[PDB]
Amino acid sequence: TLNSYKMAEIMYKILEKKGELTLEDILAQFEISVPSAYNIQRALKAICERHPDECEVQYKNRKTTFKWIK
Repeated sequence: TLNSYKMAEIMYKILEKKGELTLEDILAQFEISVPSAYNIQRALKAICERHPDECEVQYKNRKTTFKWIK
Protein backbone atom coordinates (compact mmCIF):
# COMPACT_ATOMS: atom_id res chain seq x y z
CA THR A 1 0.00 0.00 0.00
CA LEU A 2 1.39 3.37 -1.09
CA ASN A 3 0.17 6.83 -0.15
CA SER A 4 -1.16 8.33 -3.42
CA TYR A 5 -0.81 11.86 -2.04
CA LYS A 6 2.87 11.46 -1.06
CA MET A 7 3.53 10.08 -4.57
CA ALA A 8 1.71 13.02 -6.14
CA GLU A 9 3.89 15.47 -4.19
CA ILE A 10 6.90 13.84 -5.86
CA MET A 11 5.26 14.32 -9.26
CA TYR A 12 4.33 17.94 -8.46
CA LYS A 13 7.97 19.01 -8.10
CA ILE A 14 8.83 16.98 -11.22
CA LEU A 15 6.10 19.07 -12.94
CA GLU A 16 7.90 22.29 -11.93
CA LYS A 17 11.15 20.99 -13.45
CA LYS A 18 9.62 19.43 -16.55
CA GLY A 19 6.87 22.00 -17.28
CA GLU A 20 4.28 19.41 -18.32
CA LEU A 21 3.04 15.98 -17.11
CA THR A 22 0.74 13.20 -18.33
CA LEU A 23 -0.16 9.77 -16.92
CA GLU A 24 2.73 8.25 -18.95
CA ASP A 25 5.21 10.35 -16.93
CA ILE A 26 3.83 8.91 -13.67
CA LEU A 27 4.05 5.38 -15.12
CA ALA A 28 7.67 5.93 -16.25
CA GLN A 29 8.82 7.60 -13.04
CA PHE A 30 7.45 4.95 -10.66
CA GLU A 31 7.24 1.80 -12.87
CA ILE A 32 3.77 0.93 -11.59
CA SER A 33 0.43 -0.24 -13.01
CA VAL A 34 -2.11 1.95 -14.83
CA PRO A 35 -4.72 1.75 -12.03
CA SER A 36 -2.05 2.80 -9.47
CA ALA A 37 -0.91 5.67 -11.69
CA TYR A 38 -4.53 6.90 -11.98
CA ASN A 39 -4.79 7.05 -8.16
CA ILE A 40 -1.67 9.23 -8.10
CA GLN A 41 -2.98 11.37 -10.98
CA ARG A 42 -6.18 11.94 -9.00
CA ALA A 43 -4.14 13.13 -5.98
CA LEU A 44 -1.91 15.25 -8.27
CA LYS A 45 -5.05 16.97 -9.61
CA ALA A 46 -6.05 17.78 -6.01
CA ILE A 47 -2.61 19.33 -5.31
CA CYS A 48 -2.78 21.42 -8.51
CA GLU A 49 -6.23 22.74 -7.57
CA ARG A 50 -4.72 24.00 -4.28
CA HIS A 51 -2.25 26.10 -6.33
CA PRO A 52 -4.12 27.42 -9.39
CA ASP A 53 -1.52 30.20 -9.80
CA GLU A 54 1.23 27.55 -10.30
CA CYS A 55 -0.46 24.55 -11.90
CA GLU A 56 -3.06 24.12 -14.63
CA VAL A 57 -4.95 20.90 -15.30
CA GLN A 58 -5.59 20.81 -19.05
CA TYR A 59 -8.38 18.24 -19.24
CA LYS A 60 -8.85 17.61 -22.95
CA ASN A 61 -10.55 14.85 -24.96
CA ARG A 62 -7.14 13.36 -25.84
CA LYS A 63 -5.86 13.20 -22.23
CA THR A 64 -5.39 15.01 -18.90
CA THR A 65 -2.23 17.13 -18.98
CA PHE A 66 -0.74 19.08 -16.07
CA LYS A 67 1.03 22.30 -17.02
CA TRP A 68 3.34 24.47 -14.93
CA ILE A 69 2.20 28.10 -15.39
CA LYS A 70 3.96 29.97 -12.54
